[PDB]
Amino acid sequence: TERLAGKTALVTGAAQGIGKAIAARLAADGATVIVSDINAEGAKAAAASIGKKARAIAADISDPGSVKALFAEIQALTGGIDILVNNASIVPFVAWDDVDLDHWRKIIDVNLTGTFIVTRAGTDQMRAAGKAGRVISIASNTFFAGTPNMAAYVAAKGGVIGFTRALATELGKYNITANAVTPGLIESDGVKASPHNEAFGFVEMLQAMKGKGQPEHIADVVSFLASDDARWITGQTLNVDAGMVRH
Amino acid sequence: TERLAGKTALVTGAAQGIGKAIAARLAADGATVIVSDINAEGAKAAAASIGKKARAIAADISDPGSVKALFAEIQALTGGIDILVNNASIVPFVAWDDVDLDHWRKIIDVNLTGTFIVTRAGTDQMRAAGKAGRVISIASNTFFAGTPNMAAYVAAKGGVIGFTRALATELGKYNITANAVTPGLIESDGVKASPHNEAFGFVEMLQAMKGKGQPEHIADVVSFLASDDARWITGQTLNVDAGMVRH
Amino acid sequence: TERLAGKTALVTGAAQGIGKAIAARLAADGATVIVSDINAEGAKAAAASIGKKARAIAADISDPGSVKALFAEIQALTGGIDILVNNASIVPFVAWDDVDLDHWRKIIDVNLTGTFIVTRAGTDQMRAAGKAGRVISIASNTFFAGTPNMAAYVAAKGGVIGFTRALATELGKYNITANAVTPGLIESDGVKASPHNEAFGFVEMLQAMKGKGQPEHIADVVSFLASDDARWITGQTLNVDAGMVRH
Amino acid sequence: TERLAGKTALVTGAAQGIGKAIAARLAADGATVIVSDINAEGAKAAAASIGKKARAIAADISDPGSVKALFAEIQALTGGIDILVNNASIVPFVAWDDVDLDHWRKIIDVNLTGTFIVTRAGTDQMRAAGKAGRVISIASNTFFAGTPNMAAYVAAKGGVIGFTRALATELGKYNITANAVTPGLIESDGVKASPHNEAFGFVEMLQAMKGKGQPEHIADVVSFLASDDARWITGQTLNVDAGMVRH
Ligand SMILES: NC(=O)c1ccc[n+]([C@@H]2O[C@H](COP(=O)([O-])OP(=O)(O)OC[C@H]3O[C@@H](n4cnc5c(N)ncnc54)[C@H](O)[C@@H]3O)[C@@H](O)[C@H]2O)c1
Ligand SMILES: NC(=O)c1ccc[n+]([C@@H]2O[C@H](COP(=O)([O-])OP(=O)(O)OC[C@H]3O[C@@H](n4cnc5c(N)ncnc54)[C@H](O)[C@@H]3O)[C@@H](O)[C@H]2O)c1
Ligand SMILES: NC(=O)c1ccc[n+]([C@@H]2O[C@H](COP(=O)([O-])OP(=O)(O)OC[C@H]3O[C@@H](n4cnc5c(N)ncnc54)[C@H](O)[C@@H]3O)[C@@H](O)[C@H]2O)c1
Ligand SMILES: NC(=O)c1ccc[n+]([C@@H]2O[C@H](COP(=O)([O-])OP(=O)(O)OC[C@H]3O[C@@H](n4cnc5c(N)ncnc54)[C@H](O)[C@@H]3O)[C@@H](O)[C@H]2O)c1
Ligand SMILES: Cc1ncc2c(c1O)C(=O)OC2
Ligand SMILES: Cc1ncc2c(c1O)C(=O)OC2
Ligand SMILES: Cc1ncc2c(c1O)C(=O)OC2
Ligand SMILES: Cc1ncc2c(c1O)C(=O)OC2
Repeated sequence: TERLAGKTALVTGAAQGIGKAIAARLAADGATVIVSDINAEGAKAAAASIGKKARAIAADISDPGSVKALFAEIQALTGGIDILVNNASIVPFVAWDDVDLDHWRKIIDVNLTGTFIVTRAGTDQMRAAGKAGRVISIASNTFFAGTPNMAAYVAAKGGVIGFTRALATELGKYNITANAVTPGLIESDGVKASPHNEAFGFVEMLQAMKGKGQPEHIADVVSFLASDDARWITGQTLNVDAGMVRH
Repeated sequence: TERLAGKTALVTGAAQGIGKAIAARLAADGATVIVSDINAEGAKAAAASIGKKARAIAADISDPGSVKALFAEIQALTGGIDILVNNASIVPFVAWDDVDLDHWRKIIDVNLTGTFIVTRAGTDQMRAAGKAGRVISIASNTFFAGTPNMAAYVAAKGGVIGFTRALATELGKYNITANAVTPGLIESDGVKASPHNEAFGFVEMLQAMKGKGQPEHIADVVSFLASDDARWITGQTLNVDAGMVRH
Repeated sequence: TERLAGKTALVTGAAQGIGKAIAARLAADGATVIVSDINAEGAKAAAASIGKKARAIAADISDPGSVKALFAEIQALTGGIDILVNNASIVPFVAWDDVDLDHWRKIIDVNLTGTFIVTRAGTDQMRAAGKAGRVISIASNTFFAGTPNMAAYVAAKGGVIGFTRALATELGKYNITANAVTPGLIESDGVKASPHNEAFGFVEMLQAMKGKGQPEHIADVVSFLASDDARWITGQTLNVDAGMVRH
Repeated sequence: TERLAGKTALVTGAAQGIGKAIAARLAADGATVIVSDINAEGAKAAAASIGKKARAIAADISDPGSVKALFAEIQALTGGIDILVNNASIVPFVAWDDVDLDHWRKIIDVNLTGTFIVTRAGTDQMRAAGKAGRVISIASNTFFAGTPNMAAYVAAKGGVIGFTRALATELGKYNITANAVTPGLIESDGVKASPHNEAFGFVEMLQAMKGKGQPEHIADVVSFLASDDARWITGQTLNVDAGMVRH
């Protein structure tokens, strides 16, 4: 019991929403959890709320130097991560005709390229420390649905799934698995503060089970993927959306 | 875990291999487990290997009367199942030119239709007992790979995935989820006694992770799918094959 | 406009609906087309309606003796098929609680097992002649959507996709390709006469493109799959539904 | 004459390889073809290889100014495109430990962001001209396979698939479809000059049908997707790889 005792997990974007919930669950599982977010004040509050097992370290996942500093600090405090959860992203609501190159570049730079930057450093850290590892990246079921008003975001999330599939092949020899989770619409802090909050009616209509998805619905699946129970799973995408789509 | 304390799980085809391991893990999780198999001697041995949480009840999943008797005995003993694992199947090795109608019908009748027979009765039992429930069906990653020497089997397993997707839609309103697992090649009792045993070299070379797949690799994933951690997952297929294919 | 000159194509279930439209297009492409249906009078009428090189031969795809007779007559009339289109199926509307074993068996027997019976005989006929043929099976996008009121049908169509993937592997060495098409809701004769006709409003609203799907939408895709332009495609499923789902 | 008579198709990266083959086939189908490549002299040479129906216009797809100038010229020559084929990309061979941020950014910038830049301008041009349109983007079956030595490329191609699915939803109302093709390994000019040339043994081993994939294998499928026969297909990905993977 406390299956993650002695393990260190980094969760990016963990100041609020799904990321905070993931960090809370991994901490309850026994892990030392690094709560990282570009919002430093938010990260501090999130780590404090989780208690004990959690430490806040601010980072911008799109900034290579910021990420290098993040991992240097983790190495000094813990000896290196065992588990990486790529959760940070911008979740936009943008009409197609408002998707210009500036918007596109920003979404790709954070959501896709930031994910690479963090994964590059994190898996290099696992390997240097001789740790079997787990990479878990939060994508989105919009990749399956073709959801409107998010074109750059859907592209970036498809990139995260592609990256995951290739990464699994590259890292298997190091005993590191790489999987993705595709949440459906979740009632996170960020969604409640955006026009996506108005999408619950349509989404629930398409779900096989009713109710608004919650951050804990995703956190509890990430817990499984971080555990030894998922040791034979790599390169896969697990869709968690009460059945809005079927993968 | 004990997370399944007070729950009842039926595992079909549990005399040996993957089914036995699934039964063993669900019992370790705390469930009362019904070990069912057409091989009554084997079911008895498997239940004895697991201990007091397991009870052997023989059944042929393709025989509606045999299945009715199975569920009547489960109802009398436990008040009804909470969890159904559809694991029973024939795993053939048959060259395409040896796939005649007799062979086709037999594989379809057990692997696909038997799965319906058991699921019909089992989910009706859950509903009658006002139980939230979990249906978990073992398919095969051959559905993704188009593996040779198993044509009727691959068809049947595609049918199980299709059935799972429709069932998730039909049963969501009764708080019952329906998911599938696709194992890759697993060193089960049945595989070891078949020409499929010689596929391990080629499969392991195509895997991202090293090693021959084991029954426990699948059992531990079914544990997750039977748990509350998977409560927001329905209609989905989780591929467990050390990366031979990517889903 | 004559790319199929010299080729012979068999289309099952071709008395009406999608089947007839497929037969009509392949005939326009220049092929000798065998219009086959369990409705013997209907098969004759549709072949006469198409004219060109169309000929009718009645058959029940679920009856191996009937199919044997079908292929004997085809061999005698044409020298054997180059192209097989598995289109015949029963399209039910049945509430889940009305899906009993009798219903399930019938749908699996015709839609899945009938597809095997025809494919067994048809691809054997191709091979006997040394032809680099084409197997194209009509499945359904309900396999992706988990559509309600069709549980046995969705299972059968998943079986057809599984069968297709395995068959591509088995027959590639004989230069025979095997692919599947998944239509969305189509305004066929059969659909117009069923409660499925009422699904058009919901379906069109979920489609990316406007309009009710027509049999010719599917026929024109099957034409491509039967042509040399599709020569490098095998084992694949092409979804044709104006974007209701994304495959 | 000629399915695409009166139509204008732009093919990017068309100086050599698959792009040249696509441009050639669309010209044979009757379209006026804009042969575009970052290699200006290469674009001129390829247009000359096609003949009177081709016009060469140089452009770097990753450069917004270059792409806008490309479309400004097309508008003056033809009144605007009906068909866009996003074919330009870098196809790298790079060991995982050589995948650094500079490499990642370059691949994403050209293969994914360039695809957006061209599609943004191209579909805006279709709409301004009041033309029903077809967008066809060339991805890669590495997205399905998780192919090694190409990690950024696999991510970028996953992005193209995601983008395609969202774009279909955004543009259906304007009667523009958007689909993707995933080629398997193809003996293109570019592959012949790279370490991927050494992959044919392994790839052919996994293929259901034997032989090295050729540019025409892809061109002939793109022809179908550009035609009216594909009018009911949008948001889909068509895999063209002699069965190396099954989609
Ligand atoms: N909520 C949903 O409906 C939904 C659905 C599918 C997928 N997702 C994914 O789940 C993840 C979390 O989503 P959420 O709804 O909880 O988001 P949220 O907006 O509530 O929180 C996102 C967090 O990420 C942080 N962040 C943003 N950019 C960052 C960067 N450059 N570096 C470090 N941190 C950064 C923010 O500060 C914020 O704390 C995201 O990957 C999102 O794409 C969400
Ligand atoms: N082992 C693998 O490589 C592999 C891979 C993918 C999927 N699977 C699936 O996993 C499941 C278990 O596989 P396994 O390798 O452990 O099989 P196995 O051959 O070792 O055991 C199968 C059990 O099912 C029972 N059974 C067969 N027909 C039955 C029927 N009519 N009614 C009741 N019981 C019946 C047998 O008696 C046997 O005890 C099957 O569904 C199989 O299709 C196995
Ligand atoms: N129409 C749709 O919305 C739709 C959607 C997805 C898939 N499909 C598939 O398309 C195919 C054609 O459907 P349709 O709507 O044109 O059907 P339809 O009902 O209009 O026509 C089907 C034809 O098949 C024949 N048939 C039935 N059982 C047969 C058997 N045992 N042997 C030989 N022939 C038999 C019937 O006589 C009929 O002529 C089917 O495979 C169906 O599952 C249809
Ligand atoms: N060849 C394969 O095995 C294979 C497999 C799967 C997918 N693909 C995809 O097919 C497409 C064509 O591949 P190919 O093998 O024919 O490539 P190739 O290398 O032979 O030709 C690529 C062409 O694109 C041009 N190009 C590169 N960057 C450009 C840019 N910034 N702007 C404009 N043009 C640019 C090059 O000048 C070249 O003429 C690519 O999208 C590739 O990813 C190829
Ligand atoms: C189905 C769905 N709807 C809205 C949103 C998402 C989603 O997956 C998402 O990831 O961000 C917003
Ligand atoms: C990859 C693979 N190889 C062999 C077998 C299976 C499989 O999935 C299977 O389910 O039964 C035998
Ligand atoms: C989406 C959808 N709706 C209704 C029907 C089908 C379908 O695919 C089908 O194949 O038969 C009826
Ligand atoms: C299977 C496969 N092998 C090598 C390559 C590709 C591919 O799809 C590709 O797109 O570029 C190189």
